Amino acid sequence: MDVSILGTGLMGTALAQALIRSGTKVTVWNRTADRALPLAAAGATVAESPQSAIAASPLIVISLLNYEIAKDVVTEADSIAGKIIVNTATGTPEEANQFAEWIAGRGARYLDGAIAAYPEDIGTESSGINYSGDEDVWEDVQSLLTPIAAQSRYVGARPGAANVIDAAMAGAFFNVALGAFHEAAAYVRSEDVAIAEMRHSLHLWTDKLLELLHEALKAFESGEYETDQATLNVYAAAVEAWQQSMQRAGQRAALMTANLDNLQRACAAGHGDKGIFAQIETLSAN
Amino acid sequence: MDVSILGTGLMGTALAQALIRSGTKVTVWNRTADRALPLAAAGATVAESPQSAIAASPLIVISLLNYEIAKDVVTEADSIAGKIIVNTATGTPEEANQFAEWIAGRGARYLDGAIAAYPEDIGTESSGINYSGDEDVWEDVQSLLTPIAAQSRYVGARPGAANVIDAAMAGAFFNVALGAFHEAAAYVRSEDVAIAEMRHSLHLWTDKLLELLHEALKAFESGEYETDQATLNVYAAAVEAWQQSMQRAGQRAALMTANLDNLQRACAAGHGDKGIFAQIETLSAN
Ligand SMILES: Nc1ncnc2c1ncn2[C@@H]1O[C@H](COP(=O)(O)OP(=O)(O)O)[C@@H](O)[C@H]1OP(=O)(O)O
Ligand SMILES: Nc1ncnc2c1ncn2[C@@H]1O[C@H](COP(=O)(O)OP(=O)(O)O)[C@@H](O)[C@H]1OP(=O)(O)O
Repeated sequence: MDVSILGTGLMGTALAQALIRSGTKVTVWNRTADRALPLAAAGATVAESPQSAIAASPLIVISLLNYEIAKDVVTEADSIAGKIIVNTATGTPEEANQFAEWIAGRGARYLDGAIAAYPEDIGTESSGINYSGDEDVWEDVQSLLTPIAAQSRYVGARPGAANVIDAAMAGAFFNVALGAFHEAAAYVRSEDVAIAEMRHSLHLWTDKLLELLHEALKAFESGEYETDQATLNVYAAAVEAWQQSMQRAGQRAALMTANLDNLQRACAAGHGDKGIFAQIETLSAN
Repeated sequence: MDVSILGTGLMGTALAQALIRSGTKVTVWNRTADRALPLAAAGATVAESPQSAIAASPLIVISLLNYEIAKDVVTEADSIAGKIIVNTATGTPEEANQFAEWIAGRGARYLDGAIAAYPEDIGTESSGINYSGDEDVWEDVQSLLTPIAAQSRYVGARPGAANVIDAAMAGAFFNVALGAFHEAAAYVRSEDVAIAEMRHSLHLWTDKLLELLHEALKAFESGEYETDQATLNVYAAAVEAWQQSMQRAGQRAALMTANLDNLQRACAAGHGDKGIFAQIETLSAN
């Protein structure tokens, strides 16, 4: 099954190159189009227009900045009836649900994607894509698309599920954890200790974190938050002492302050004697 | 060189077992002492008293709850002159600096340690210990102690350096990042998406985080925060949109809120067009 890609940015380009290597015939389009020139040389067909790119293939993969631009570009096709549209842009769950419904009312099939991978990672081990929406669609494009990522997974029937997980993992987890590390290193530097002496431990701490994340998920699935060892109360106390150390050292320590606040509410609602994972129970706004 | 361990808790016990396996003669003491019974069977000598345990060995490794208890126990020796004292308790840098000075005034040598490893990890790959204080001491105990952790490192002349790095990595980074993951999963669940569909990506995200941490450290060492790709401004905007999504979904999102605040201050102080690592520059209380 041939495919066309709308968007030859870094990601779009990477998608196109992986698909060529798969042995798939690829047509590309891009709003500028100088950008798509090199892809021509690798085996791709450059199209004059979205309409023309859409018409060329049964499967259209979108890699454009956002959902609004995606909508505007695919509006320029007169017909998409019978086509499979796969939109790999990041965005809100609502964006996905609405895009899905618009696609469906034009007589096209839809699947929504979210890419956890730098462009340069796209053909390799260090690359995953989550997909959500109609499972029948996923079944029809799995073999064609699974090549372009090591770990490709259908994560739910809701069009917006991939976008929810991507926000959660890239935003709520990853970006915040990256910030936490800035607070950490700024703290070390404030105590006149060499930031370099953090370096050799990094992999030990990210390994430990991975094992803990697995364990937190098991506990969130279970409702089993029971002791083991350090309780919420112990953690709350330890975090307060860390916060005070960081402040005495001249750091605002805002993430550490927010963490303490999460821990206290968990304790203050009677979970003080359960394990740290029980902190999940008071993250809601109530 | 024989060693005595004060404290046969889980950690103390683990230290003792590794040292026996090293081929070192070990004497142990513990305040209760039923606890130390099994260690007898593995090859260790149980001592009646701290004084007696101290007298038995040139090198004393402390694994007691905190610095206060450590001080009180070693006060019970009449003499420690000429002994090497290695205190592996976690605590503040000030605790370390003061303990160091007290040890020195009793005519003993000192090194301070911080253990990044669960007890069960102590003899294995997944285990590191940082040491700080007098480098001459480290040189004299390196071969004897390096066995009991895969990655053992001297991290500075300040007695308190190991305690600073441990607070930074265990507290400011790790505990907060673990909290961030609770916010993430609570968010996914709030959007009626299966928390299970986070699981398969975990290792990809902790791998990506590790590479990013390395890169942040390189940038903190350099002062080179320059573009590349996504700027502080883009991040601030993306984080606001994540925060709004999480709140609309009924989550407090306190860590995400604190992260945004860090990002805005960086932008609001004219770093908006540099890369994310420039956020380090406004973490101070000012
Ligand atoms: N307003 C718009 N209309 C149509 N396509 C747009 C667009 N804004 C961005 N794109 C496309 O969306 C894709 C995303 O590009 P980007 O600037 O976000 O980064 P990158 O090139 O790294 O992917 C590109 O294919 C881009 O095409 P251009 O080369 O014409 O910029
Ligand atoms: N007040 C105190 N005086 C002396 N030793 C103490 C102490 N509190 C704790 N310890 C020791 O400090 C060590 C830390 O024990 P812990 O209760 O913190 O956890 P774990 O047993 O997992 O290491 C133990 O060797 C403990 O000895 P006990 O078996 O007598 O509890």
